[PDB]
Amino acid sequence: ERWPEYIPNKLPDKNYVRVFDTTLRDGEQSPGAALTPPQKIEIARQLAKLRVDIMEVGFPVSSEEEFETIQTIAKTVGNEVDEETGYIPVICVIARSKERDIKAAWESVKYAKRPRIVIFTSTSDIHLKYKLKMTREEVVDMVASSIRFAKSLGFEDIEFGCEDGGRSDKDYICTVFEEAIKAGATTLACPDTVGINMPHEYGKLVRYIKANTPGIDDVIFSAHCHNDLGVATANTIAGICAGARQVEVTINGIGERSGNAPLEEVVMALKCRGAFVMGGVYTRIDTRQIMATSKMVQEYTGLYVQPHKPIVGANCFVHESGIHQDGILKNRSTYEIISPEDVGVVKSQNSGIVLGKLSGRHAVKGRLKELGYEISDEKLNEVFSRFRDLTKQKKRVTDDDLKALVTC
Amino acid sequence: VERWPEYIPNKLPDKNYVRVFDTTLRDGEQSPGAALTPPQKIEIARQLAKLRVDIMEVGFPVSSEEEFETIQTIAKTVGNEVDEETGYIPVICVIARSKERDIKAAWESVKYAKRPRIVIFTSTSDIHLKYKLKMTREEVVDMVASSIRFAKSLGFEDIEFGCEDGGRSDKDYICTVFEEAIKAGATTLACPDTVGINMPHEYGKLVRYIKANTPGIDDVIFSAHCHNDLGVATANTIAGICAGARQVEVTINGIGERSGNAPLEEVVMALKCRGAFVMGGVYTRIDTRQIMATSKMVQEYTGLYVQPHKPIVGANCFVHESGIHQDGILKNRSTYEIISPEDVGVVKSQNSGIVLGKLSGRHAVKGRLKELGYEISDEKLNEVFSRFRDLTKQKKRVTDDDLKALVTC
Ligand SMILES: CC(C)(COP(=O)(O)OP(=O)(O)OC[C@H]1O[C@@H](n2cnc3c(N)ncnc32)[C@H](O)[C@@H]1OP(=O)(O)O)[C@@H](O)C(=O)NCCC(=O)NCCS
Ligand SMILES: CC(C)(COP(=O)(O)OP(=O)(O)OC[C@H]1O[C@@H](n2cnc3c(N)ncnc32)[C@H](O)[C@@H]1OP(=O)(O)O)[C@@H](O)C(=O)NCCC(=O)NCCS
Ligand SMILES: CSCCC(=O)C(=O)O
Ligand SMILES: CSCCC(=O)C(=O)O
Ligand SMILES: [Mn+2]
Ligand SMILES: [Mn+2]
Ligand SMILES: [Mn+2]
Repeated sequence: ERWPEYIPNKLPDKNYVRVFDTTLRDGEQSPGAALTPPQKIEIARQLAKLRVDIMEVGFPVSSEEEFETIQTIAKTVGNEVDEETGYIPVICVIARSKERDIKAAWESVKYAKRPRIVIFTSTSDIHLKYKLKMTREEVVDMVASSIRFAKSLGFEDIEFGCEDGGRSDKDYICTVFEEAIKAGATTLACPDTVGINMPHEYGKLVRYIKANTPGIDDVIFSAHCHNDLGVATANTIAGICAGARQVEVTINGIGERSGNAPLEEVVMALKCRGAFVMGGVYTRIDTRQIMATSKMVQEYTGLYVQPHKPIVGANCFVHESGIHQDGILKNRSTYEIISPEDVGVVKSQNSGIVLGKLSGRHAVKGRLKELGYEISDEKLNEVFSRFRDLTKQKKRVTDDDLKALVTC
Repeated sequence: VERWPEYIPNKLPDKNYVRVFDTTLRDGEQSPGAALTPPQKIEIARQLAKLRVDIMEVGFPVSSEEEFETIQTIAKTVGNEVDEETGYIPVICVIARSKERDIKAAWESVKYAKRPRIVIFTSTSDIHLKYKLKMTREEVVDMVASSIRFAKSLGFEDIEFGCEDGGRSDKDYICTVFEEAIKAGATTLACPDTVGINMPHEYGKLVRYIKANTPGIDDVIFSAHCHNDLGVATANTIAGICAGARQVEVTINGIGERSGNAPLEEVVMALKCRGAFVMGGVYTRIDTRQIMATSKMVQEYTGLYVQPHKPIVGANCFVHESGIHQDGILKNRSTYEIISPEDVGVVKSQNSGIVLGKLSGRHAVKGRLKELGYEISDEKLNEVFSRFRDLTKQKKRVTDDDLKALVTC
């Protein structure tokens, strides 16, 4: 019940998975998702209520307003200790491997009790050729010296990520990571920045890096996956199975292009399946805060999730097809694997049964009973026939529609 | 490789062909609120044929007289339209419980199609048998077997059997049920993760086990059918394939029960991008240029619209607002895009997909200004950029008109 002590490069046991939320950074990079300072601050406070281990709250060098907003979060959310449990979020900020960015990071985040910096540098041939116009040797010197610089400013909690790692040569990643560790990194991330990897391929990559990098046993490996081919969550899981013990996620999966790995999906996969098919890995997210966090982020960024969005979509605990309605009414475990209380979803007024074209007699019978009707089996068949006629005219049959079928 | 192979229900022309089984018009329509009119179904079926799906499952004919008639029309029209130059014609598929009324309705509705198929499904998990069917394992095996024989006696030669809730069923019981299904006449076997509980390594292990332990299963096609309740439907489908499945059951936009089915566009484009490099050569024959037209049609008719970050077909997939990503894209698109938007039916985006907002950078602003005919000094650019930073506090999206004001202040 009490929170483990925080050591940047070590975890209390072999199953703890740190949840690193970057809704306020990678998530805000989604087109149309820019947030005002009060919105970022309210979201950060709610991410602490969700009990994320780390929240990455912005990019200090980007602007005065970003710099000042981070300071405010570092001074407030970053110093608020949960009295009973001692939970304190890590406040993280991102920087390119440049002195200007890194100085902006220290000066904005140093007020937090647990400040962290992420320094990122591209390692892929494509980025080195077209983006940075640097050689592999130059990139290694820049990674190491930027990390030494962050350490000289006062950082002890330093994360390094090889941008576009998913398209980087696996042995060059180990070389960079090895120098990153020697220079002071306590967490290493290998992001699939462009969302190209398949889960077995990403897991294979993580496993290889952890087998072939000197010193890497004594730092935390972090998965950071993007969703361009629809597998960000599974890539994250595969990273965990390959030995990653931090995962970087956003609320609702917002982020660049097709987004990041959704927090609520990675966290609920571990919650449902971690003990059974994943060797006992777990997080300490308070999953009952998921829906409140999802709703706040949707309203502030303006990116609303589709009806079939996992965990927090409108349709996740709703059933319209007769055979599924019938099973749910017999026992909800027939077609639901999660209890909605666990993710903050208020319980269905109607048990999640909605009536439409494809509904069955058990559903219709069930609803009529709720509305106070004691109808015989023959009368049910007559009402159901008229209910079917009605679904050609209207898409959703309301309680009042149902009452008129009986009454009229 | 331009002509489609001859269609044999239980065989494929090579070890790498993956049949795409679209169930947008049946499992997808079961989404709360997604019910479709008959003309909407028919039009979507015609569009699925242009997408070149191998099989389209078009509905549940016992469900209603209207569903029955819609299916007949599709089977008579779309189900009989051959592209002579390539040999392409879709399989028209309908679903039935393991009940004689359902299967009789299936046959009477789809028999008109040139290639009719039926899916019979029966639960096999302990939870479903206990609480839903109230049946023993021996009852279920007998029901599976006699239902497939019955389907065969009506005229069905192309028969798929699915074990509902296979993701929570005992692996050896599935093998037992599948083995009786094969003997009865099934030519495809699906192991659905009906409730979306499996992780990818787990669904892959299950498929490998079934394929290694079921007598006769080498001579039928194995089909993955995965739901998205934990966000891994697409990945589970790919683990299915890596494990030996050579049919995938998908829906456009991933619509379906609860959190949906495996999105067709994601599975197909994953195979297009990666199949030859890390998946041993598996491939589909989908015309991916029809993805966006199909996505928009299904969205409009079901009413289920995709979020901005929906893969492949979302509004943000080929759009860049952050300065460093913009700078990368303007230097070379492959820095941050792995897919060409025209490959999936997308038009190539306004202003190279560079949109200006709070997090944009100077290269983006400079490039958008150049597009408008303004070449300015670096000093002038930095002055413009400071005013840009101020403007994004008042206006979320900076337009060409805004830029004109900014550079002429
Ligand atoms: C098919 C349909 C007409 C059945 O309507 P119904 O007779 O009123 O019965 P319900 O919808 O309430 O469905 C439950 C009945 O089917 C039984 N059943 C469910 N799945 C079954 C399966 N594979 N095999 C055999 N029986 C099954 C159920 O146990 C129940 O019957 P029972 O309680 O007498 O045992 C109606 O459900 C419908 O129109 N469905 C369209 C979409 C859908 O329901 N399911 C989509 C999955 S294919
Ligand atoms: C950071 C920021 C102020 C830079 O603004 P800028 O000076 O106008 O430069 P641009 O954004 O147009 O282009 C990026 C520049 O940084 C370089 N760069 C990109 N990644 C880098 C990295 N790890 N390390 C060092 N340099 C990097 C780029 O090459 C380019 O510089 P160059 O062409 O001179 O070599 C601006 O991009 C910004 O505000 N970004 C916020 C969101 C974002 O860009 N990225 C978020 C993901 S971390
Ligand atoms: C540690 S990753 C930082 C850059 C990033 O967000 C990405 O590469 O996707
Ligand atoms: C061929 S299996 C079809 C049954 C189904 O839709 C499911 O179990 O999800
Ligand atoms: Mn990222
Ligand atoms: Mn023709
Ligand atoms: Mn299904």
